[PDB]
Amino acid sequence: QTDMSRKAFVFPKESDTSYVSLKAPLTKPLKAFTVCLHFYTELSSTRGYSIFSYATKRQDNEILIFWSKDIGYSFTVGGSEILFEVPEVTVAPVHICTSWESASGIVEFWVDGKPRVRKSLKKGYTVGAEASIILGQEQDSFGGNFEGSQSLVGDIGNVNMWDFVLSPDEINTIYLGGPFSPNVLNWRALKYEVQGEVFTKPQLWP
Amino acid sequence: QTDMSRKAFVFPKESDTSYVSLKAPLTKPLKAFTVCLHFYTELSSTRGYSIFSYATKRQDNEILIFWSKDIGYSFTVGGSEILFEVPEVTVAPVHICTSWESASGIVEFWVDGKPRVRKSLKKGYTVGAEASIILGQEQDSFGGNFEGSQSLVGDIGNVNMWDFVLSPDEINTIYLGGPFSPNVLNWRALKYEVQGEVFTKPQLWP
Amino acid sequence: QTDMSRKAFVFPKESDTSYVSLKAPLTKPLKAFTVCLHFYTELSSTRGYSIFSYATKRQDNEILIFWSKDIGYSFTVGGSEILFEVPEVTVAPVHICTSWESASGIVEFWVDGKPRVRKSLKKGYTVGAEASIILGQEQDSFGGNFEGSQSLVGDIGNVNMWDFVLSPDEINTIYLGGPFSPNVLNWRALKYEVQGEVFTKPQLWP
Amino acid sequence: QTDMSRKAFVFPKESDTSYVSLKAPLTKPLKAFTVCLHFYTELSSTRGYSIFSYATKRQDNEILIFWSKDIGYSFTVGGSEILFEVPEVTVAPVHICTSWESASGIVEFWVDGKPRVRKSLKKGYTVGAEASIILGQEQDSFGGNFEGSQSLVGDIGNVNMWDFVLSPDEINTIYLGGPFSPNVLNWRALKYEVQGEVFTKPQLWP
Amino acid sequence: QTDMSRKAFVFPKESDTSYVSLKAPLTKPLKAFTVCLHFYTELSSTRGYSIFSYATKRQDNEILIFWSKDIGYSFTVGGSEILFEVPEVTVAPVHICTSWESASGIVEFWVDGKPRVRKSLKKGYTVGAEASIILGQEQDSFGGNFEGSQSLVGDIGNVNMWDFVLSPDEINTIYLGGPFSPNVLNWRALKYEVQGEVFTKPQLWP
Repeated sequence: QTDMSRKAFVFPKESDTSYVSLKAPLTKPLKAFTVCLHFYTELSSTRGYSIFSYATKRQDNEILIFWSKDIGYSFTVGGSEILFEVPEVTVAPVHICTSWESASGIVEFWVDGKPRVRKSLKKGYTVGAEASIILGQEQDSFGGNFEGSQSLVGDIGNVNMWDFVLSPDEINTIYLGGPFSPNVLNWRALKYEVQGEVFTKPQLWP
Repeated sequence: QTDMSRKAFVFPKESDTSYVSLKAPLTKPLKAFTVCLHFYTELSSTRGYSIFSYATKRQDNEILIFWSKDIGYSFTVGGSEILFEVPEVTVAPVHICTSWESASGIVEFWVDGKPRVRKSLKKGYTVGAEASIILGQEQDSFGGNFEGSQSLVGDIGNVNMWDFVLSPDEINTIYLGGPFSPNVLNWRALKYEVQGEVFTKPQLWP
Repeated sequence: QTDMSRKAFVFPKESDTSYVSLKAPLTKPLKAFTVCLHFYTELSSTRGYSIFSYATKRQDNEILIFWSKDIGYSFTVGGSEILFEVPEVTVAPVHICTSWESASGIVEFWVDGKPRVRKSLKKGYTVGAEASIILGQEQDSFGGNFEGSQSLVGDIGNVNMWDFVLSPDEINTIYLGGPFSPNVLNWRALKYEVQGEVFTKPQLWP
Repeated sequence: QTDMSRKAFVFPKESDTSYVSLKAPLTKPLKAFTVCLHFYTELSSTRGYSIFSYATKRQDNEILIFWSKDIGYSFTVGGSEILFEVPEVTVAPVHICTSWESASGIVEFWVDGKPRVRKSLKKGYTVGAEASIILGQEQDSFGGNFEGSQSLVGDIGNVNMWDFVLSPDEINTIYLGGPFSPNVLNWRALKYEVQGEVFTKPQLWP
Repeated sequence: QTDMSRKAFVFPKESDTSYVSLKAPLTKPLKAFTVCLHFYTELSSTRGYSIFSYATKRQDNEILIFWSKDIGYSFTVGGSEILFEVPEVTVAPVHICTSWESASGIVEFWVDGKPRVRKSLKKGYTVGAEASIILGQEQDSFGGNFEGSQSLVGDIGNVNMWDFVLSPDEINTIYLGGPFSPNVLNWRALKYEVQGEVFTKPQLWP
């Protein structure tokens, strides 16, 4: 466990081998969860890329935050996809917090602290705990099979995961860089493995 | 009577059966009244929907706040409609307070605290007290007969009704979330009934 | 004399009979004067209308503040007209103070506190005191002969008249709602007569 | 010498005879100098006009600040002209301070306190002291020969001249209306002669 | 060594001979370095020009910050070029800090304090110390061979160089005009040689 406060991973070269593998001390299936992270890249106006790949033995797209060109952020759970349209994109670091609950099928998507409309997805599903979490690549098969046109070039950090739905105030605090205690994946006590061209540098975002 | 402070109803699925029925302890015909409520949805640029349906035995459109695509907010009382044009629409929660008086036929429409021009409507009319108040659907017949293309997808709350015209200062306080005492329908001591896919969640708006 | 502080006249229906007649305790011809008033209407983008009609036995257009569509505010004294172009119009209440002096022919036009370029008009003229001041209509004949397409729909108040040119600081105070003492027509001690569909309500502007 | 603090000259009518003649207590040729003044007019989008005409027996355009339509401010010394492009023009009073030095040929042009790029002009020249300074007209011959299409309609004041290059801080103070001591032409102790339709009024700019 | 605080070099005439030659007390090859400087010119929308030319016996483009029209800032090291696109350009002084590291090949480009995405360039290279640093010209051969269409017209100063990568906080301080200690090239104790039409003046930027 190492403190990545004020640090981020760098993926400077578009490639199909540079990636960082994350290990979650997970033991129970998730009925709900939220994920927050900073990322910064200029590919938005160019081609699609993968923000966060959570994969399991049954599905290569167990959880996938994906940008599709001219469309926006594409959130998918259990192999279904909603879209959250972004008409115009700005060139700057962006913070995003997304949360899903099994009971209602509600999905909350927060971009830059402003909440998007709630929607429905895969009501009654169960997300398995046997996970491979990968960053900088979209994983179409368990622990491998990446795509260069889906690999992400840029800077990312502060990745934190919970297993229950936070309240709006809480999201505001996360945005506010306040104290908080993630209980599934800790940026503050994180465990990781690096592969290929990846590097550790101070974060650009404040 | 339950306190819905900081809470709203959620209609996530476009459907013709999810709706919430509200009971007003009303005993006198309204010579005037104001209604305030928060709502948030992205259908504005897509298709028409119903904000607030007040219906009685004589008219399915006794009071109707309705968005008509490319037009704006459409207010109707006793079966007549004015229009309040909105040239461009923004994607964010919006607050609206509307008031009508029997004596003059004046209608005041407040959107985001900025008052629209006063207009005329149905001077000398009487609104009956035998009411069915429905939310999330447009009711074309007493207690039923909804339309999927008119059902509203999104988040709403803080619905409050008076029976006399408030002053502009008062509207400002309402916007300001100050203390106030509604005497027909209380969000603070509200009575309700829920049907179909509807849920209670914390509000997104501040 | 009644105090109209925080009050305005309402003309909700486009008509040729609703109007309010104002009586000035005037006894000397005006060599100069300023007029200030608030008005609010959405007809700006639709058709022309009359802001303030000052008429006498010799001229139906002794003083006329008139909006001409696609052109802007049209100020006329003694039967001649300048134009003050407004390229684009916003939908909100607008304050306007205009002043004319017989000695120089200078006309000062203030809109929302920002001064327009000074211009020339009818140098050496005399405005008569035998006046009929009318609001909400353009008067083409002494005390009558209105035009529906020139009648004004909306809300107006704070109408005040002096008989000498105020300084820019003074205009700023007027805009600032400071204390002031009009000596020809007092909103604070005003005298009036109402005809047709006209009503008294609290002002919308702050 | 009269104090024109808070006062400006008015040229309301486009004409070829209204002008104001200024007398400088000048006795030495200028190796450098700066000139500052306020002016306000709406002709910018219509036709060209003259801001400041400094003329001598040898050249009708010894110094000329001239607006050329669709181009911008045109500064000329000793019969040569640079251009300072203005893409779009706003309708408001504008302050301008310009300075030239004989040693380097550098010209500094300040508009609304923001400095334009330095440029070169007429290096090694000498400006003569036998001057006729004219305002509101472009003078193509010593003390006469004006052009209606070059005469300026509007309001101007605060005209001050030095004979050495001020520093940027100094310009900032001038903009800031701070205390300062001009040594060639004083608005504070100015000497003038008026001809035709010209008048003295309080300034509109703050 | 002379203090150029609050001073800049001026290149007013487009020419192929006016230039300023800078001598670095350098004795070791650079494994990394950052360079910061202010510059101001209006050629951005007209033609390409050279910001900073660092040249050695082996390469005329050892380091080159170059603006290419319709493209933006073009950074090149060891004869390779990345591009940092600028969609639209504003007319004002601009501050730029750029840094490169031999270990990773990372390049950081800061414009107006806002960081551009990190990229890759020439990993494992070595920059030689036998340098000719030239300003206002692009040098295609050791100590000569300039191009008029590449010469830069305008005002520049505050040029400072380090030999290791500063942190983001540090860049912020540089932008903030805070105290700092450059160890390769000091604006505060700078050594220089001037040739042709170049002059020393107070800086325009704050």
